Amino acid sequence: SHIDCRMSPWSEWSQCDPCLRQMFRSRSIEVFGQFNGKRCTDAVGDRRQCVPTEPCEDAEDDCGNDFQCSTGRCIKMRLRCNGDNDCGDFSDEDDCESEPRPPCRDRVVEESELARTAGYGINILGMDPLSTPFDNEFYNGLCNRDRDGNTLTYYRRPWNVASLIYETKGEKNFRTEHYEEEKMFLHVKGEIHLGRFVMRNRDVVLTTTFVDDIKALPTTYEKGEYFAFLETYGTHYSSSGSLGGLYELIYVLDKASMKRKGELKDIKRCLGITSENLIDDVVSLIRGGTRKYAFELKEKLLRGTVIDVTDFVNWASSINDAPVLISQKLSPIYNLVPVKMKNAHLKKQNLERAIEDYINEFSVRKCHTCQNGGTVILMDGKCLCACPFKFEGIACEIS
Amino acid sequence: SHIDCRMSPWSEWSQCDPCLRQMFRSRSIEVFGQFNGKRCTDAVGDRRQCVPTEPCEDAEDDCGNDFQCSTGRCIKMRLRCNGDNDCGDFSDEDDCESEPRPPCRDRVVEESELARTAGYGINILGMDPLSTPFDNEFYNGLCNRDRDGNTLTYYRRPWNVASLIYETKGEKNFRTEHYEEQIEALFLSYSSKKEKMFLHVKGEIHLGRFVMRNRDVVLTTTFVDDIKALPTTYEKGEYFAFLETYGTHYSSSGSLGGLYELIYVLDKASMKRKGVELENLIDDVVSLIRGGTRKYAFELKEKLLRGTVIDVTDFVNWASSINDAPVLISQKLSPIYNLVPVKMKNAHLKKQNLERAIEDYINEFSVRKCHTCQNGGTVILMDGKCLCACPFKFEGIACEIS
Amino acid sequence: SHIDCRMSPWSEWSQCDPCLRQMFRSRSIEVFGQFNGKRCTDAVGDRRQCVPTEPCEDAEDDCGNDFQCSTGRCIKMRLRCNGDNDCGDFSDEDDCESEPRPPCRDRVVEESELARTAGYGINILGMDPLSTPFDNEFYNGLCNRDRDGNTLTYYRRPWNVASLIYETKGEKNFRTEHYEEQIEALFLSYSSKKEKMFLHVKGEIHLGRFVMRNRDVVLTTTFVDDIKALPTTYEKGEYFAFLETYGTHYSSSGSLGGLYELIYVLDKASMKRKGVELVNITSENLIDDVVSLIRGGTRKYAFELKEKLLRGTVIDVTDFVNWASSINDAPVLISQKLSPIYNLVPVKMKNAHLKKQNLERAIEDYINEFSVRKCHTCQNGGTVILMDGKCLCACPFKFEGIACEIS
Ligand SMILES: *[C@@H]1O[C@H](CO)[C@@H](O[C@@H]2O[C@H](CO)[C@@H](O)[C@H](O)[C@@H]2NC(C)=O)[C@H](O)[C@H]1NC(C)=O
Ligand SMILES: *[C@@H]1O[C@H](CO)[C@@H](O[C@@H]2O[C@H](CO)[C@@H](O)[C@H](O)[C@H]2NC(C)=O)[C@H](O)[C@H]1NC(C)=O
Repeated sequence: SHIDCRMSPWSEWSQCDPCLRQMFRSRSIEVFGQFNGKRCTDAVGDRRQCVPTEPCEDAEDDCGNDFQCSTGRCIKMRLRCNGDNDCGDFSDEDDCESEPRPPCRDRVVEESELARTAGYGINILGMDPLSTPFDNEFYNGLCNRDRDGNTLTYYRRPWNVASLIYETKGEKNFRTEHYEEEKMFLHVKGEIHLGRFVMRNRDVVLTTTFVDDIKALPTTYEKGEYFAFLETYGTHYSSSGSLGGLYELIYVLDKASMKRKGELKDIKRCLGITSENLIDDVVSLIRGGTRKYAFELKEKLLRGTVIDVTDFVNWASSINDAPVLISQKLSPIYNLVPVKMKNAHLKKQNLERAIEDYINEFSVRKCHTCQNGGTVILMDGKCLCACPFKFEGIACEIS
Repeated sequence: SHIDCRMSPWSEWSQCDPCLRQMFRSRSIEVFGQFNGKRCTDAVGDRRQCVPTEPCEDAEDDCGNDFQCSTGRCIKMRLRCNGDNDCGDFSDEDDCESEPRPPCRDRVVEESELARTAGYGINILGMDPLSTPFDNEFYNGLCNRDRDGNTLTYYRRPWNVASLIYETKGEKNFRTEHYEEQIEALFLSYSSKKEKMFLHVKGEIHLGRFVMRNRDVVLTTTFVDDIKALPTTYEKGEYFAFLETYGTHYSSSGSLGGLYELIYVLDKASMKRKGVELENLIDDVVSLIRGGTRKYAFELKEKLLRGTVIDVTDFVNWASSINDAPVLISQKLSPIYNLVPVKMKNAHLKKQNLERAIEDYINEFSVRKCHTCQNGGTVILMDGKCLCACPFKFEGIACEIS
Repeated sequence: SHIDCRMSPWSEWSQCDPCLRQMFRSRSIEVFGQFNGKRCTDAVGDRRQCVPTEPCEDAEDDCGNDFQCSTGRCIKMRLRCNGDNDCGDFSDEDDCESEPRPPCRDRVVEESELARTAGYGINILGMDPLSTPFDNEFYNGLCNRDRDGNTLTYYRRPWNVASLIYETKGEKNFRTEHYEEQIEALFLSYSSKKEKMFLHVKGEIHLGRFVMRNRDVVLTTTFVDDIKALPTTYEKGEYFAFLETYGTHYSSSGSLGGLYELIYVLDKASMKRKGVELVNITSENLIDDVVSLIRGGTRKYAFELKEKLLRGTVIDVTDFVNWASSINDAPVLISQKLSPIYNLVPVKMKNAHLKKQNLERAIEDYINEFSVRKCHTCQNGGTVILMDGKCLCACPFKFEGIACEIS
């Protein structure tokens, strides 16, 4: 049967760490859950506030030659009269003596909907409550810019974006492969690429929240607190990626079932069925584009219309409204630790430890194998099995 | 099992290099892991803040006979009050009290987006195009111009662009091959039926061709500042970070345009044999379109995935929109290190190190150090892991089965 | 195996060029990287800053009684005060404040774009046209008006272009060939059906020829400056970069025009084959291959015609005329007479002859150094092609692969 959560008490309770004023704790989680059994919900480490064991050492260094930005994110003093909110709170612009001289002194340029989102954090297991640690609204007082050819609108390239390239690149693929001696496969893939981005490797400007949480992390391997940070910002960020939207469909039969369910010439005529049912529940995936267009696309195609070229074009236009990531290269978020931060490298190593422990703990091997065979899966808080090869039950108990 | 990725140890720390106030370590990627081995997402470089051993030998230097802007670029005095932005800045222009004589002296002339974006940086891995290292708003106080041609409008050619012709070409190739064979006959007897058709359609539009000046080039202030920040001692991770920020090459010339292609292939067979001694089907269709605006490109993508003969109006609409959204349909690569300016501190040493960094980057991300495909499929170095693909029935994460 | 490309060792460093503050190295391309080896993208030459070992022998010269502009060009005094910009940045005209006299007395004259672009630079490697090295905005104080001919608009012929004649020509050339056979017959026996068709169509339009002036020719300031900024010693990479930015030749004459072309070929064969050794075979193969090309003219008409051309559709002459008329707006250099770019290196310049010779030699080495000759042979005698930094061959038959290694 399903297995309920199994847990341990906190195995440790720390000293009242000097700058933190907390007695942190560590516990363990023994079994999240299995076969849809009751997930665990407790934190893998508690903590307690406490009067600190010693005076805090932060003694924070002022910006000095840099502008004394209200949030402490020191900036080139020239950026006080930026007119550009290089400080976190316009205190640059407010401390300018009403001497506006914005970047793109004469030119007209906008801010990209996408570049604000560029440099997505990613939990390799999930997704992050704050999409980016990058503050993609810094410009260092430049106005590098790219043109959307679809509108001739210029957008500023925010300083963390080392490259931005809008590019129409449509791809579509349709494949069928079928043997009997017996199998059938049908595949459809549709990629609407929209643009490349690349993130700067150096001098990145982060959100004040992120550097505050880096100050909140101790130089100790505060494993549970490091995990709490990591779930705030993911295991990696994306340093390059392709944005836009995609859809994907497959239809798969036995070769004998293909000939009965079939005429392949009618299937092609639907590409370029009304008497059949089993053609209806094809696999379908849509990502990006405004949900209305994806819904009506599904409602037509699952009812087995021919391919509505106009609905596909309308969804592609909707991708301009609701773009999504198509592919990325990831880099671990510890690379974002500012090199001048106190104990920066130590915190970076403790982050690498946290990452490795994250992988080690949430590997599916924490749960049992299925009661007969097939695939074991981990859902968040509980494992399960799936066995589509004519097996059944929450553990594939039946075949 | 598959083999997960693996990495070397870290190097020792470098010395604490002056001015940059850091020490560094290096860590080669031993294996990416074929067979869907666990990815190596992790950084090859490490760096730590350090108090330097000795005073900073300043990277900054004087510009005597040249106006030193607020950006670090020093320009000939003739370019002050030139009316053009010659520094990525207006420190050359905001000072100006009088006689802002523009070098295009009372003639109408536009910017060209072809010129502004010309010279794209390129990562040789995947040929991914990148922002141009050149500053294409600098005109050296000249007024070289040519016509956009299809419209009778002149645009000003930026100093970094030595040529930019606007030749209209249209090309289109259409090829079809079809084969059917039947053979009938140890004593051996045959019944076999084979059917193959190959249909290949590709068409090209050329918008123009640029060529880059390569001596006296003027580069973005960010790019030269990043070269200043680059360490002299070949800290490989920092050089790889630079190469990924800017790519390893720039297009020193290329054609802008737009492209589309369509392939249809079918093989169908019924093979049998008997003898005396003492069905499979594959179809695939792929349509690719590059450049032009979304609407027309994707409408053609639909109308080309259909076998319907396209309306020439749609083709011409896409062709026109290619002027709005061209693609670098071809380029000639030049190594990015040639853009490293002479007359800069350790510039030649940095060039040496950049060449070594490009070598190591190509090697360190070589698929060559991934295990073979089982059935000889094309081995793919994806992000941090290796795999292979096979066209034949042999299939799976290494084509292990069939 | 693939064969990774290979390069020479660096040459020795040159001496420091006393005026150029620089020293240089050369590096031959030993092997291009056949069979999709490593690409040899690395630079053929390298240069290093040097504090010079001796004083510069200055590159400036005294033009004497000639006006010496803000740019290095020197011009005869009468060209001052022309109203025409006879030098860089009107410096010949900013030298003038009173009694301006345009040689186009009492009239306005159009600037011809075809004259402005005439004298295209050319690189022999793909015959790509580069920009004209000529300064076609120099009239030398003349007002030679010519008609556009396709239009009555009169334009002032610039001094460099000795002739621009709208010697209009139009051509259409058409050929079709059709061949068909049916043949019916240890030993081998076969019966066959065979059909061959070829169709070839090209049309040319000529808008006119330019002839560049043999003598007294005035060049752009950047061109002459780039000849000044040249090592005087032979320095493979520095002259190669010059030829790469200007081309090894210029059109001393050329015809502007437009061109379209359509090729259609069909080959169809049917074979039946039976063999006996001291088998029965049936085969059908069809090959159908169509290519359509248009060059010049405005995109709208060029592409509309080219699509209507590619289809079996009969072209309405009105659209063909609209394209041929738009060729007046966007011509293409359909032909040229090539002169070596070093013939533009002006006599009466410091080391002029030596730089001529050095460019001659650099062009020699450039032809040689990027010669496909040193690629490996094709395995099936297909055409070896030098790509950017890698070399291969292609073959049209069933023998196929990156070197046609299989069939
Ligand atoms: C040699 O092979 C021929 C095919 O490869 C074969 O022709 C076939 O004959 C069938 C009747 O026996 C007929 O139904 C089928 O259409 C077919 N025809 C063609 C054009 O392929 C010949 O009969 C065979 N020769 C002998 C002597 O058996
Ligand atoms: C030359 O071009 C004209 C214009 O396209 C063609 O004129 C057509 O002539 C046919 C009869 O030959 C008529 O049926 C059409 O109505 C005409 N069209 C127009 C617009 O007038 C003419 O046919 C062409 N001739 C040749 C030999 O190609």
